[PDB]
Amino acid sequence: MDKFRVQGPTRLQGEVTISGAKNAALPILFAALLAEEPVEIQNVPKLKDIDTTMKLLTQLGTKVERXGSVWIDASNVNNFSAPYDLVKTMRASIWALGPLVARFGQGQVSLPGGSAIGARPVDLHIFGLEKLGAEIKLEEGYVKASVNGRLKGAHIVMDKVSVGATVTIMSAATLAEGTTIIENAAREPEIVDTANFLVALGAKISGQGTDRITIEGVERLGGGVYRVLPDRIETGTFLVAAAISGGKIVCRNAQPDTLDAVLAKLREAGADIETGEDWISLDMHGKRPKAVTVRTAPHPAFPTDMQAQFTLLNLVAEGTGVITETIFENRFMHVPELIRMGAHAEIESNTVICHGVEKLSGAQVMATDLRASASLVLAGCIAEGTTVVDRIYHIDRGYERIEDKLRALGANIERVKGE
Amino acid sequence: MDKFRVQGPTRLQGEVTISGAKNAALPILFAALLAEEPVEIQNVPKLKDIDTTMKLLTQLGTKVERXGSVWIDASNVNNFSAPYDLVKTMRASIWALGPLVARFGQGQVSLPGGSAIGARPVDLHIFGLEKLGAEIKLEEGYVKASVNGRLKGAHIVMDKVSVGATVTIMSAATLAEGTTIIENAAREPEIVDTANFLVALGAKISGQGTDRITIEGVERLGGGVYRVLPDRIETGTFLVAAAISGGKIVCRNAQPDTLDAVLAKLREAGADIETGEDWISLDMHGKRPKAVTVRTAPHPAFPTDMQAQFTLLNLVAEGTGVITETIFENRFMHVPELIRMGAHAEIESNTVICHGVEKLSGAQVMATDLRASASLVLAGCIAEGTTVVDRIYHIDRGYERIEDKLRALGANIERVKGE
Amino acid sequence: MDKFRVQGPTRLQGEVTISGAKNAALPILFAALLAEEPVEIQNVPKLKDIDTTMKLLTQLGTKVERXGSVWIDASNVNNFSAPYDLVKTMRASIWALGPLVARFGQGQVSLPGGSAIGARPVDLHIFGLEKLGAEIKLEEGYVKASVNGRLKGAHIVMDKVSVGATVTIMSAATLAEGTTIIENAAREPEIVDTANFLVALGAKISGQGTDRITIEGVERLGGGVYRVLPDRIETGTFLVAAAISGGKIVCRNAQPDTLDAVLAKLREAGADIETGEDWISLDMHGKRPKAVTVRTAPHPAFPTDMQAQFTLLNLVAEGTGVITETIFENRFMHVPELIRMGAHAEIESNTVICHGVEKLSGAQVMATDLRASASLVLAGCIAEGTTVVDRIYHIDRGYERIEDKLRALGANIERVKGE
Amino acid sequence: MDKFRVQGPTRLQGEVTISGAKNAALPILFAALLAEEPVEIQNVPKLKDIDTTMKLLTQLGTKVERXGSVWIDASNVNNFSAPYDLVKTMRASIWALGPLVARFGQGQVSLPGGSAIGARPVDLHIFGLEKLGAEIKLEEGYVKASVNGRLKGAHIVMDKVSVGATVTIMSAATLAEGTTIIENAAREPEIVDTANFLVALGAKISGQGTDRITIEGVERLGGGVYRVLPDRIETGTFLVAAAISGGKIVCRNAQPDTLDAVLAKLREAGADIETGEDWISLDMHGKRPKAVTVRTAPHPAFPTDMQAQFTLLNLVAEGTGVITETIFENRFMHVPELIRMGAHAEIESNTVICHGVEKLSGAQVMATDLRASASLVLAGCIAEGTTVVDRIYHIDRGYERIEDKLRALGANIERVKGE
Ligand SMILES: C=C(O[C@H]1[C@H](O)[C@@H](CO)O[C@H](OP(=O)(O)OP(=O)(O)OC[C@H]2O[C@@H](n3ccc(=O)[nH]c3=O)[C@H](O)[C@@H]2O)[C@@H]1NC(C)=O)C(=O)O
Ligand SMILES: C=C(O[C@H]1[C@H](O)[C@@H](CO)O[C@H](OP(=O)(O)OP(=O)(O)OC[C@H]2O[C@@H](n3ccc(=O)[nH]c3=O)[C@H](O)[C@@H]2O)[C@@H]1NC(C)=O)C(=O)O
Ligand SMILES: C=C(O[C@H]1[C@H](O)[C@@H](CO)O[C@H](OP(=O)(O)OP(=O)(O)OC[C@H]2O[C@@H](n3ccc(=O)[nH]c3=O)[C@H](O)[C@@H]2O)[C@@H]1NC(C)=O)C(=O)O
Ligand SMILES: C=C(O[C@H]1[C@H](O)[C@@H](CO)O[C@H](OP(=O)(O)OP(=O)(O)OC[C@H]2O[C@@H](n3ccc(=O)[nH]c3=O)[C@H](O)[C@@H]2O)[C@@H]1NC(C)=O)C(=O)O
Repeated sequence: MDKFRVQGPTRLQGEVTISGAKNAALPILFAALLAEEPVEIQNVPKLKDIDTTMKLLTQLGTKVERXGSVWIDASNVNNFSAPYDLVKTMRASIWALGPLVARFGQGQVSLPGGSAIGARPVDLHIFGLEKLGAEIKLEEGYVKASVNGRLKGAHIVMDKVSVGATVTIMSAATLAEGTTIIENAAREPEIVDTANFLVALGAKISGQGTDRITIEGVERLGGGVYRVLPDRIETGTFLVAAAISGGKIVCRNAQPDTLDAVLAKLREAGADIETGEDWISLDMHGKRPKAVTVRTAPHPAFPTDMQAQFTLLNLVAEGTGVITETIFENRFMHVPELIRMGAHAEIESNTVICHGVEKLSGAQVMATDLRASASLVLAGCIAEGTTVVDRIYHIDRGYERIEDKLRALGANIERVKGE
Repeated sequence: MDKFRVQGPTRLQGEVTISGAKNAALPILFAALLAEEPVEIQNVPKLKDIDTTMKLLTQLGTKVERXGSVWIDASNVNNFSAPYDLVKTMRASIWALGPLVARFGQGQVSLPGGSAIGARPVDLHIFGLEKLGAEIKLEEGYVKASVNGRLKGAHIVMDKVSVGATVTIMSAATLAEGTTIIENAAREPEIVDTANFLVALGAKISGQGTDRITIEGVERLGGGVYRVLPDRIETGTFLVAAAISGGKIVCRNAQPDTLDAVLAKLREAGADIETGEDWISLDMHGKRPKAVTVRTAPHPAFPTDMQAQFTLLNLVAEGTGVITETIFENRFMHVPELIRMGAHAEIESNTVICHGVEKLSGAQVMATDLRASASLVLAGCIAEGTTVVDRIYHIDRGYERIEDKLRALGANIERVKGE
Repeated sequence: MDKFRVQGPTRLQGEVTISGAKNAALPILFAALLAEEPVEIQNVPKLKDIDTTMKLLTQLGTKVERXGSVWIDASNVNNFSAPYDLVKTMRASIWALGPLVARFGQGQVSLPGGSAIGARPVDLHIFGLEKLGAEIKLEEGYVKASVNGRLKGAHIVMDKVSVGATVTIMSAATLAEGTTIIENAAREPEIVDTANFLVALGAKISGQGTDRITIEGVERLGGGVYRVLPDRIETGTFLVAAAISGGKIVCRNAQPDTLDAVLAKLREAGADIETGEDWISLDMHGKRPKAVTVRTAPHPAFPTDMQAQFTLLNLVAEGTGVITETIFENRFMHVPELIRMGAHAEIESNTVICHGVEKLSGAQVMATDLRASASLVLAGCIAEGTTVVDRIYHIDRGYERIEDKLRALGANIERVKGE
Repeated sequence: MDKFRVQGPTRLQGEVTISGAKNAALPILFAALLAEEPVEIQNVPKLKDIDTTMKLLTQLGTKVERXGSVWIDASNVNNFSAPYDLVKTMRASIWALGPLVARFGQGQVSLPGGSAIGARPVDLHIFGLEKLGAEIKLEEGYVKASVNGRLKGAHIVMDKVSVGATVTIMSAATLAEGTTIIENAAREPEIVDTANFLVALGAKISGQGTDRITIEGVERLGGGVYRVLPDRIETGTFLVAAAISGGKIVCRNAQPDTLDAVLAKLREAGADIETGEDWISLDMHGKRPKAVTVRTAPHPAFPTDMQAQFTLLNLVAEGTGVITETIFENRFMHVPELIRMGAHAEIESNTVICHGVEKLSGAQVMATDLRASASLVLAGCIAEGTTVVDRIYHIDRGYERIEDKLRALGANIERVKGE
């Protein structure tokens, strides 16, 4: 069991080049199951979930290889199932269902169980596919979708704003018979990116980025080349790294308009921010951050994927900060760990009341989930002494060589084994 | 203290002509304060809040008169305060602050207190105005806004989706210097309608209806004519009226695209729905409704203003219905009253678990707020016997002579005094 | 519509003699319906609810008269129903059901509708009576109970801790055949007082004050004399009055052991407290209170009836105070009103985050419920200038001559009309 | 990674002998650190946490050994710290802090991090120890307690009911100077058992079992023998086993009065229950269970440790069952897993709405915590086909060879490896 040994404090400054978005690459890779012709996806980060995805696709009969790009040839998909073994390691596997039933009339994916940050049901994915004409049956833990011929467009109103269900329904609808409308669709940048990818293959989609998406089905989708957009969560993570360590940083290969909420909050924390077409610079001028109030919600509001990072920022900020999480019911696992490092906080239902302290103390902590692990590593960077973050494999799920990029910013970090 | 005597059951059927939206006419009436020339607002419903608004505007030195339209001449606005006496009867008065400070550099409005359905703070309106350059102070219960010269455009990210704050900021921004961007803005049809009204006066606005509104300030706004859009909640209320009484109805002067969530839910309840350019028909074919699941949220999701009405529908429906209110913290006051009529429900935090019964029993109940009073009246129409709904003055706030429109559908309803 | 016009600031100091507990007097007065012989209840406060109760009792055929005591003669009961008109003014009327069905085999009470501070169902009262053998029906909004002969003892486990339901079940059980056991009973001081009252009439009760109450039914209860214990909420209210005005007070005719949580919280706020056998003294030594954290819960935890008062204390205290209400879902109505007076707070689900300020500003505010009204009045006492608390009739429901007692502490208060 | 392969459906019937309470043995074993003379604890179950506890004690310089009993000689404790590597595997280790600082004036325990079912802070333990005079510092993740001389009795009011904090405070108070009073103490049967154990060593404690515990400190505690009470949760687990499989079972070595809430709920589910002095019999007479409503809360209310089990019972019961969890914020992890087996449920905040189905389908599921793992195993016993419960090491924490006991009841179970 790998761990990260961090010695602080250290001001983090310099530059970092943002990788392609984990959450755009994933839905795109699955959307590729719709392509009857070779597809090249560019700027795909090297993450654990990308590997698991390539594995799942290959197991479906797809020809896959990668480097900076991932080349896909799904012309001969001949297997339509995602076994429990793979699904249990990556719930995103659920995104295989829509494309498979939409193009081949069938698909079986193991129903994901519970997740670290919440129950995370997939009822909206199922609801959507059923509205498109698919028949869904659950047997032996497998959601089994089927349709005789082509799915049929339908006007669907979402009971909840869901990034995942939006991707599933929008993706399957591209090969449906007629027009599909997704009312109360997720507006996240990754939805836009996945939509534009599908359109690149020959799909007809409009409204991506708004509350209502309109898809006009076609008989088939071809191939092509598409470059994934910048990872806004990675970008925010590094901006937070500078913001909490009195440093300065410039993020290259970034897309500023995907982060208005985060940037505005960073400015309120006292950060001096400047943005360009493809870059963002943040300078704390050696100042300690000011406490801010945050409420997560669907894009363009403050993103839940930056919540643990801002929880850390408030814990070392001057003043009382309040963090309200409205997306996932169990996403405060980093709090108890930060408390071990000397932080002061109280959890009241889905809100964390933070009382910032001058400095944290190095201690042994445990990563419980992707964003939580990144926060613990950042905490280790600014804490006094040695911090050992156990189970950092979590971090390898959504950050490409975070270790090197942090070191390049002045961090004293070492990856160690010792199970 | 007026009351409503309703005798049932009665299958409600026929037609109704939807009035102009209460929640579009109000923000527009206040936005009119920005007009330097005569303005005519058409299709304005005759509601208690419209009367209070006319008095408030008059008290600001505005010349006001009405019938179907409301004619406004705010060329000579010479007073800039909204007193506690008026604000305490209508919190919407808060909408006078932005236009006043934007056009005259000053404005004072009594800070609204607690509301029946929630604390409903206005911190976001104040925040927005401050971001536009206004200096805000609270003294003696009055929020006093001021700015030296014109307000200045700014990029504002909303910590919460707010219909009211969106109106305040968007309205004030039309006269600000430069460009204003509202990130995570409310998307309600009434926001769209208010934006279009401001545009008709000469304002420059785009993005209304999406989560990002862009306003380019101008030196001043003129006058003109604008017709308020159909009231979607009144429409939904009457559609429910037929849906729960096994009836049929046709709503005239309606705008179907403002009710996708509501219509979708009525179909799930078993309703046969048809829509035209400006009309909506619903036929229950004598059926008892089927229990549905609802979760209120910002437009285009299911609206909180239809929540009590659907709570009623589920309480007389087949099966177990679940209603989750995420907008207001005290909007279940109709439940205890419906329970007095034989309904079976349990409140669990912000969710109501409903167990539909065949028929309700007439009983004496108390209206506590606008939408709940409408639900109790509808309940009276379908319950067995006589139902007396006390304090129906609440209903005259958002419905234009509802007993008449209901009587034309076959309701045995009478307005009595007896304090 | 009476109001309290209060001039501040004024330090509150001196002495106050605590009246009998409103919440002990009420359940005992209803318990008296079980008495076949004359009963005298001493130390009964003069409150609106006592008058409504004496009114309801008289209406049942009981002979009632009062002064310091209330003399009851229920040897004859010629009517067994509590009308809607009365119940609507006092939900506590529900307590007439149990004694009536237990002694006469019949009784009916109008099902209470919604309450200002919550839905407050009475399902547990009904459940308990049904477990004791009563048949319950709901017709025309009335709860109708009946039993052929005597009720029979049962082992009942309460799904939730309820003061009211514990009173109903314990009271009815006294005339039941056999032994009754109430598991997970409320342990409030008033339950202990009502049990001791019943025992004085000849009932056999043990465990009152613990989570399991054992009642041994007897054929009939006689008469007697019983003194109601001191009102702990009135006591806490006056202690807070001193704590938030830098004052020093001595509460006479008090019972310290019923207020451990409150006293401990006041000490944490910086109050110097001393207690005797029947008195409590509190001295703030001119200090501003220190913010505290509070979580309401069943006795002996911090009581929800002191929640609004402590919210006020935190809003004028030094630091960040947190109030969490777990009993009633709508008991923060005082917050929006205090905010009108310059307080700073945010409500997050069932928790209020307070940011204490130096001085409040006098303003026009509205009382919404009993404890809230008392808090607004205290706020007026320490605020700068003139505060007008509308609808103070709410305060006359549970405070005997609060105006006089406050004036005797130095308050500049005046009860004015002017509707 | 061990797993359980279960084959269903198999009716569970027969007998089981209840082991000593896991949650009584643990606090007692730590309380033993106060004993200056040899102690023998009887009826201690063989569980993972007991082993970890013996390791921790041993490492403090304690002489420990076991079989049915555990013999402790803590006369020579020479080390006062519980390392991170031990506490990370068992947060109950926190219970070493109080005894150590109370008897030796010092002690340091690694502050526990996050837990599977919630953040579970220990702020109340620290608060209590500080009130007893201990100085608490946090450094490098270790909570360091110290006091010069002996702790001093104090009147402590818990602003939340905590089993753990109650144990910590009550344990340390036994050696304190003077009288300590714990207001709003936990009333769990294990608190009673731990208090009687301390009393057996020479401590002076009264009130155990009520919301107020009084402890009179003494100079030192001797040795002795004490038998741990029956495990009510294990008992409840096996009673549910029979109740959901239409079986009949008898639990030996049980203590009925510790399960009033659970038995009452089982009867409501249709179970025929009889109890003796030390046994409990439950017969379902081949009937399918009836859906019940549950709300966890401090003893004697329904226990949170039986919540997952009852979630299961409702998922295979007739009707709609509602489970509300008020103790831990993340204890619904079993729901997603049961859903994979064909169950129908929706999670609404802290409530689960269940829609019972006839039969579950065997599938691969994952144990997430102790009670959840037991629930999944039981589900496997009644499900149709093969069920594989991964990570059953969780079950070995609180159940002594559950495999054998279930098999003795007719279950087709087998522990397999295969990582
Ligand atoms: C957790 C991460 O990323 C997450 C990110 O937090 C969320 C929210 O923006 O959207 C993606 O998941 P997701 O698709 O499961 O998110 P959502 O579907 O939007 O879930 C939002 C809310 O809806 C609920 N939900 C979702 C689907 C459904 O059928 N039913 C349902 O009730 C969720 O359980 C939650 O209560 C990202 N993952 C990918 C692979 O695209 C991370 O990388 O750190
Ligand atoms: C209640 C009615 O209508 C309401 C309707 O329910 C709501 C929601 O769609 O939007 C209008 O009020 P509103 O402007 O106060 O609504 P919002 O601002 O959107 O409030 C939404 C949520 O944000 C909160 N909120 C709002 C403003 C602010 O500064 N801060 C804040 O925290 C609210 O208290 C609530 O928790 C309608 N009223 C008018 C006059 O336009 C009705 O007619 O029955
Ligand atoms: C509100 C006041 O006093 C109240 C005090 O707050 C509460 C709590 O201690 O106990 C008395 O009411 P109560 O009898 O209605 O209180 P409870 O029954 O204990 O209610 C507690 C919780 O249980 C719920 N509840 C109660 C009864 C029932 O059948 N079902 C149920 O769900 C409540 O709605 C609430 O969510 C006092 N009133 C009298 C007349 O004795 C006041 O005087 O200011
Ligand atoms: C989880 C198990 O058992 C648990 C059982 O659920 C709970 C509740 O009855 O009481 C014991 O834990 P515990 O001591 O941590 O329980 P509690 O202290 O009572 O916690 C109750 C509530 O108070 C909170 N809490 C507790 C202590 C504190 O200092 N602060 C605090 O906020 C908790 O996080 C929770 O929100 C049992 N464990 C042992 C080893 O005795 C199990 O065996 O499955």
